[PDB]
Amino acid sequence: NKLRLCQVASVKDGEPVAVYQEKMPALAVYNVDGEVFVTDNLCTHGNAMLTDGYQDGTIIECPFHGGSFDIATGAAKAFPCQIPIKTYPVTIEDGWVCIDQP
Ligand code: FES
Repeated sequence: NKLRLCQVASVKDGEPVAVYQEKMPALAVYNVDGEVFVTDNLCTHGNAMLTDGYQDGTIIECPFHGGSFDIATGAAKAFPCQIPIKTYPVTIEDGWVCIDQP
């Protein structure tokens, strides 16, 4: 069923949270205008973590190359990002950010 990632309270808009859950690839947790989204953290273009880049609303920019993704959709937006980031459907369970065990 569900995997707890981090407390909802820990995720501020503009400051994504790296979560390393033992079943999963590195994960990134975001708050966009008060709502939570979860993506893979490893950039699809290289060896950088998206939680070390720059959130601008629904856009997360990679710390390298100027690449970017849409947090909410997974879309690769700014070049050189081309392969969409994996996203996960999010549930809040008792104050925790959760995703399904996949
Ligand atoms: S490693 Fe993220 S855009 Fe190149």
